Amino acid sequence: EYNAPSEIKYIDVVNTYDLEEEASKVVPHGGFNYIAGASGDEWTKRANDRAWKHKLLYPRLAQDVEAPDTSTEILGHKIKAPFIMAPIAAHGLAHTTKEAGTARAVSEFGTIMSISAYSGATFEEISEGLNGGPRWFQIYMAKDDQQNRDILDEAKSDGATAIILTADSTVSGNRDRDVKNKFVYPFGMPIVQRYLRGTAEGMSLNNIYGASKQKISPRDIEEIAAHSGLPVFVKGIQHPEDADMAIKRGASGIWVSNHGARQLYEAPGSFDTLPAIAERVNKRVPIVFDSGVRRGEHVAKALASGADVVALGRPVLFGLALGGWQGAYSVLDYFQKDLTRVMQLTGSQNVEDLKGLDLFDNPYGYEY
Amino acid sequence: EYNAPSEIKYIDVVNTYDLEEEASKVVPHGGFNYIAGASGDEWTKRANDRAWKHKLLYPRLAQDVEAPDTSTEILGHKIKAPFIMAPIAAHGLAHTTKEAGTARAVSEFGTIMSISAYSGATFEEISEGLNGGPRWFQIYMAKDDQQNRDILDEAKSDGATAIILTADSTVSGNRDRDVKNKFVYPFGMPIVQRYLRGTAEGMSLNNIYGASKQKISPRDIEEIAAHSGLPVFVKGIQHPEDADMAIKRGASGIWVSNHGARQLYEAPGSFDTLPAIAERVNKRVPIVFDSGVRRGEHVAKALASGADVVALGRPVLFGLALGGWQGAYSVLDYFQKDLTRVMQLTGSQNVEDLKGLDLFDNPYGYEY
Ligand SMILES: Cc1cc2nc3c(=O)[nH]c(=O)nc-3n(C[C@H](O)[C@H](O)[C@H](O)COP(=O)(O)O)c2cc1C
Ligand SMILES: Cc1cc2nc3c(=O)[nH]c(=O)nc-3n(C[C@H](O)[C@H](O)[C@H](O)COP(=O)(O)O)c2cc1C
Repeated sequence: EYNAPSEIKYIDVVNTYDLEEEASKVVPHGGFNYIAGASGDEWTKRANDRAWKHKLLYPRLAQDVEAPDTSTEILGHKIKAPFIMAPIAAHGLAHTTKEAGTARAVSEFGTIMSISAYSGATFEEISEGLNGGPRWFQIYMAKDDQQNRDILDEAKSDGATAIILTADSTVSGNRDRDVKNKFVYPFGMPIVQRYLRGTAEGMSLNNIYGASKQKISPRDIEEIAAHSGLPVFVKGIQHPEDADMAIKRGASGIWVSNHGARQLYEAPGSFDTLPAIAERVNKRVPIVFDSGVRRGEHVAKALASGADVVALGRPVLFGLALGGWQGAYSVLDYFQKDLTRVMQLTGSQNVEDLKGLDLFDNPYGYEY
Repeated sequence: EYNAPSEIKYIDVVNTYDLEEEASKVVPHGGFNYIAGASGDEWTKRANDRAWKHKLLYPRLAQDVEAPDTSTEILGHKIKAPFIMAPIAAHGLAHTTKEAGTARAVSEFGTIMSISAYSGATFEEISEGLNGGPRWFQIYMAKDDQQNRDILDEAKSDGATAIILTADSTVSGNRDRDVKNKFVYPFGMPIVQRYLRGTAEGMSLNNIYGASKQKISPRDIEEIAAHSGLPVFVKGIQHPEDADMAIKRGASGIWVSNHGARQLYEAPGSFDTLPAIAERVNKRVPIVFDSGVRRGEHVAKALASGADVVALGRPVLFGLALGGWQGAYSVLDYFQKDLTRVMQLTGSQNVEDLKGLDLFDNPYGYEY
């Protein structure tokens, strides 16, 4: 019923935008539009991308810099570059090796794998791809407390070193592409099957989101943190008040995100929200930033604006479609090399120097 | 020929402003004006004080807070409240127990003592007051590198766990009170018995800042940062570019200060400089803030604006000025209790919560 790409190969990445059109040629139409699409007419996905032009980098000269070092550390994980893999459902829509292929790319590159609760691969299949590499587990909460305890226990037993509480998808965004394509998952989700009584095959993402917890409160952040004894990130924050609340409720990290514009429509581009959240967090917990990172310049601008790392999403999945783990790896390698150039030209010898950059305010925005 | 007060007692501190007028009816005019005075007509000392009215606290209701905890940690020192003692020369101008008295107050209260290179007490006298309490050593950059090696070794032998490189004093401020009083130190500086070649008493104030390094460079920051084997704070920073330079040169901390307005005249109030510096530092190293902290509200505002801790100066010395005397352990206890009240009224359970406060921008400034 669904013929995902299966080829494994490295790819020469000139830029990540060209990956979308290239992946559209190999991924079945429904699955491709599920990955690529966003809410409404995609104005907020375009805002995620255009937001990068609001704050511009300065080249700096005679900075006494050579061979920049992209390495960093988050929550006692040394990682090769200040980016991690975002939790994304259903990698089998992009490639037959699915989450095992993404996990292999992430572990081979040397950063953190985020596992979606809506993975099409089992923990065992992902663990094989990770080969001991670090992993964080993203929970889409069951309504039943005991199922959450069981899901958290499974993830920590698999070796999770943080929990990502995604709270921005209590209902689906208005994803017009998936509505027009009448898109359903063509395979099961082994980690959350328990609270879908039946199977996730042939279900819409409405009824799967529907089966998850709508009435998430701060108590949920407390209780995940107490049960897991792991640091909890709260993912989907765009308003600084939610960051303050999440920290006061026991979060160990803030994950600034609008879900790649797949949720609330006619909202700001995610990067525009970051400085106000970073100023409110004021160093209390680490910040992960995502939603629209496409270039090394974007990684640099996020760090300059208060993020400790960024999370990568669609570009990595498009690489997986085009080359399996080697194609996904190629995208991670592109971001690392792209950032190294940006570090050299900005006078940045290391990731801490990036955090110290001043940005040029562009009040004209995209058209200039 | 200097009759400092010698009485030891607790004092009922209603506010720290009243401590300045209290003291001078045995408490010598010249030394009082050395402690209290500032550059020019003291407009920038007034600016340090009025800057607190630029950013106002909001009371925050039904915040689920009681028994706030003022404890915090800096460079792995757990301290009772988020304030430390600033490095101040010549405590014997305020009281016969001099730096040993201050050290005993600081150690008994449970925070960090900063030792001025221009202490009138030997390290062994201060050590007796400290009774194993944590201490940081404040240096000036010597022209003679042997003198930099010598004082860094003295620091480490004396159990310092950080070095404070004061940079903002390569020459003296235009301190009109000391000029009009023809003020001379009435005692020696035993710690820096190695620089002044001739006599310490014979050198008034302009010759002592002259015997030290005028030509401080980043390499000075780097060299202290290398010989010390201790974290180095660079003290006197008011411009964000200096904070970025200092960190790139190996500083382990930024100490935002204008030296209590005793140095450059017709400069901003210190608190007005803090947010630009905190934004540029962007979590890379801890920030100590000083110059004008008089109230618990000031400690809260500094933390809300990016400082990890504040340093206290003149109010702790107030064993000296204008009337009948007051300043010590009672002053540290005042600041702790005052901060606890502010925490309760702002909805802050702990020092991290203070770092998340939003402040009201007052564009009308002091006269409102
Ligand atoms: C196909 C797809 C599926 C996603 N599924 C999840 C999910 O299972 N869990 C989650 O927390 N976020 C999910 N997200 C959001 C991502 O974690 C991330 O926020 C987003 O991909 C970032 O935007 P970008 O990829 O355009 O840069 C998904 C995003 C995509 C594109
Ligand atoms: C009497 C006096 C002497 C000082 N001596 C020194 C010094 O030896 N070393 C130094 O780094 N700063 C010195 N300072 C500056 C203090 O460390 C601190 O920045 C200042 O007291 C803070 O301002 P405030 O006390 O008005 O709040 C001195 C300040 C005063 C009032």
